[PDB]
Amino acid sequence: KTTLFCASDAKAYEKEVHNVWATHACVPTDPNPQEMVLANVTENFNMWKNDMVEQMHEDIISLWDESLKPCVKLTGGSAITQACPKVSFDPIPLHYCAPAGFAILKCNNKTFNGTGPCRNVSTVQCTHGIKPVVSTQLLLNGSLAEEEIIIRSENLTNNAKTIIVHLNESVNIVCTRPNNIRQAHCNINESKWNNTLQKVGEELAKHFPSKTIKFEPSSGGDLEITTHSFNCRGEFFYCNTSDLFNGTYRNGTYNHTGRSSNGTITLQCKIKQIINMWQEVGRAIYAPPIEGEITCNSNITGLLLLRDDTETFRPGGGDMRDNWRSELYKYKVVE
Ligand SMILES: CNCc1ccc2c(c1)[C@@H](CC[C@H](O)CO)[C@H](CNC(=N)N)[C@H]2NC(=O)C(=O)Nc1ccc(Cl)c(F)c1
Ligand SMILES: *[C@@H]1O[C@H](CO)[C@@H](O)[C@H](O)[C@H]1NC(C)=O
Ligand SMILES: *[C@@H]1O[C@H](CO)[C@@H](O)[C@H](O)[C@H]1NC(C)=O
Ligand SMILES: *[C@@H]1O[C@H](CO)[C@@H](O)[C@H](O)[C@H]1NC(C)=O
Ligand SMILES: *[C@@H]1O[C@H](CO)[C@@H](O)[C@H](O)[C@H]1NC(C)=O
Ligand SMILES: *[C@@H]1O[C@H](CO)[C@@H](O)[C@H](O)[C@H]1NC(C)=O
Ligand SMILES: *[C@@H]1O[C@H](CO)[C@@H](O)[C@H](O)[C@H]1NC(C)=O
Ligand SMILES: *[C@@H]1O[C@H](CO)[C@@H](O)[C@H](O)[C@H]1NC(C)=O
Repeated sequence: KTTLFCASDAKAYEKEVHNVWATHACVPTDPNPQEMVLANVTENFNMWKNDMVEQMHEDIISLWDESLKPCVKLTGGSAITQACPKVSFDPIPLHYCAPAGFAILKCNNKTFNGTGPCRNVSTVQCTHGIKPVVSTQLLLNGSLAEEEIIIRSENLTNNAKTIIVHLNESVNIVCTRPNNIRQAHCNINESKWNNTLQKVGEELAKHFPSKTIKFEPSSGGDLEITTHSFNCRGEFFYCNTSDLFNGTYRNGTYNHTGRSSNGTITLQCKIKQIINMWQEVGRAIYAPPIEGEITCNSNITGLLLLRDDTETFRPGGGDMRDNWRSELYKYKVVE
């Protein structure tokens, strides 16, 4: 309804590009903030129609555009050329804050699905701290649901609308390019994944009860969405998930079809130089990888899925606003 401002706990003395950007663009965070609880008020939210998501998307585009400058950027006809130094890159949490005369309403219902009326509302001045993690297929390093796993979607009947699965227990994913320079791998504990997908299958079953629930790899698209793509320490990883989204939840029970080995699923990854931009329709070319080992140790806290008797779910993503929504769903700007 208005322009918000960001608060961060950044350094003016870290090189780290999120810190640098935040110190120019954000004010410091309040040491202990004010919350007001209003259980009686009961208010409507719609996470799919949230101006905060667009404000954040604008900001993260700015951050990346100042911070991960490509050597060449191809948009439409033009090519744009510039210094592309290797940088230290590790997302930091950002708080979105209502300016004077406005507030931010938090929905406090642990099982709120992001849409409709919420009973226990709070009013606050800033959101919690959200790390702006850009990625596809798997949401990384977010905040978990307190209770159950929530299933969010603008329209679950519309199979074109992205489904956000909000997890209540994180699943570790470790991705490394060890010390072929492009080639890397990720390890996930197959038991832990096995479980998580048991219970996602349960929740999806509640919303589609006659059908049998299948997980299958991403059918088609650019590499950025047919793989789990993400930025680790400045390098763009593209990780094959066909052993991850590969299972059936039949009748109260999940089978995992992808292989594992010693009880780990290992995804093969490539580090790539030509990137299809998430900010706009265009290509970006970056310099070859830094040497050393590049390793990111991340929590999977959510999934982005797309639905095609049986219902079949594929990993999705590509619109980073869905990543922001997964964090901003319980917030609304008012007054
Ligand atoms: C779900 N709706 C379908 C769908 C699907 C894929 C994509 C979109 C929409 C566009 C969304 C644009 C948005 O509206 C911007 O405002 C976006 C266009 N971009 C092009 N080059 N064609 C395109 N997504 C990407 O390319 C992308 O995610 N790449 C990428 C790179 C680096 C990293 Cl690390 C990364 F994790 C991801
Ligand atoms: C979310 O909850 C609302 C009611 O609050 C309901 O109308 C809607 O269908 C639900 N959506 C999902 C995806 O569960
Ligand atoms: C998480 O939610 C699932 C599905 O909603 C539920 O079955 C499970 O008991 C919950 N687990 C934890 C650890 O909270
Ligand atoms: C969402 O689903 C379909 C679109 O396929 C349509 O009936 C309408 O847009 C929505 N329906 C419901 C029940 O919300
Ligand atoms: C989950 O993974 C563990 C470890 O590999 C395995 O022993 C168990 O049977 C699996 N459960 C399934 C596939 O339902
Ligand atoms: C992932 O790996 C499988 C088998 O290794 C292959 O069939 C599939 O095309 C790969 N997907 C991508 C996007 O590389
Ligand atoms: C599941 O994995 C196996 C081997 O890991 C592969 O042969 C199969 O094609 C995968 N399933 C799908 C639907 O791709
Ligand atoms: C997730 O957080 C950990 C700890 O801050 C970090 O090491 C890791 O690189 C993060 N993952 C991504 C993809 O940013």
